[PDB]
Amino acid sequence: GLMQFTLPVRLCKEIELFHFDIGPFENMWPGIFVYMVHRSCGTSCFELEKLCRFIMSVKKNYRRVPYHNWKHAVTVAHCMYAILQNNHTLFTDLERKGLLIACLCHDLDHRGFSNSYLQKFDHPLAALYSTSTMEQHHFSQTVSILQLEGHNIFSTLSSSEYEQVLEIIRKAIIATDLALYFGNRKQLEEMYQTGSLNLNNQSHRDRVIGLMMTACDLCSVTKLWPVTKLTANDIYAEFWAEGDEMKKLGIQPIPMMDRDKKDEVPQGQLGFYNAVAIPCYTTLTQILPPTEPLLKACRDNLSQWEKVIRGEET
Ligand SMILES: Cc1nc(C)n2nc(CCc3nc(N4CCCC4)nn3C)nc2c1C
Ligand SMILES: [Mg+2]
Ligand SMILES: [Zn+2]
Repeated sequence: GLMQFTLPVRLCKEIELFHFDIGPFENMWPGIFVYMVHRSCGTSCFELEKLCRFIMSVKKNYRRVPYHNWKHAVTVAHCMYAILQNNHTLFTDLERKGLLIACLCHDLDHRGFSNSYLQKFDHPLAALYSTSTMEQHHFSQTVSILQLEGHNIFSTLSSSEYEQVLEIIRKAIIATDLALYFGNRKQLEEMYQTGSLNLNNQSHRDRVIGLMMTACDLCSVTKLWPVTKLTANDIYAEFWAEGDEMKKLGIQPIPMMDRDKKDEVPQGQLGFYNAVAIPCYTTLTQILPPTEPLLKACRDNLSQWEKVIRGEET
């Protein structure tokens, strides 16, 4: 009850910044997450014994793939934590509680393959969930873990608060399907510019939380250049394994997934920073001004990729 989680001084200070890296020591990731729920939500948000058991069941249900792993989960929750702490008063007690859990859970039981590969392989999950295949699976895994005995961290919510938090988490996890991002951001763009955007409109909050989710999910483009560059190696290690598997099914993969196109990674990052990342953090900064450092960091990492193409490297 009187039990504060603390971190060493360099972490205590640097965790409050958008560009924090959670480091290579796996056994500290859970302490980092609990520290962020305590500071973001309060020490009374969750019963500690249930939270610890939930965290550890969540961890056990991430797989040892190069990118979509436990490290990605805690990285995406840390970005959400930075967004919530820099916009403290825009969000409900239920949103603060639900969104950090959403981020920890958002890639539960990922196998290192896109929705596309599931559909072309004809994986059972693709018959059960025709669109946002892995994302419906991720939410479904969250609900399973919440139903294990001693794991309902939401046990002290009312019946209707419980349904509202599970609904925030479901929409939050669905929005990490980058196929849904383009339309969501277009609509947020136009609503902000015509002045229609209204944070009391529940379906407007929905779109805004959806964009925050895309921002946190892509936050590897907002880190120090060495973290950005080394994560990109993990990201392509999955995409090229998928490409390999596509060729095994008799199908030319898209260039993004073809390891024969290593040479063009720099230009593919440019495309990605211009088509996805910059627009994402641009719209998020307009809507929530205190998230600007994500935009500025993204812009800095785009310059680093231009530098790689030009022969300077950094
Ligand atoms: C955080 C993050 N999240 C996602 C989903 N991605 N996706 C990428 C691939 C971008 C890409 N590469 C290529 N090819 C074309 C030929 C060689 C490379 N084309 N495109 C578009 N990078 C990221 C990052 C950094
Ligand atoms: Mg995902
Ligand atoms: Zn993700």
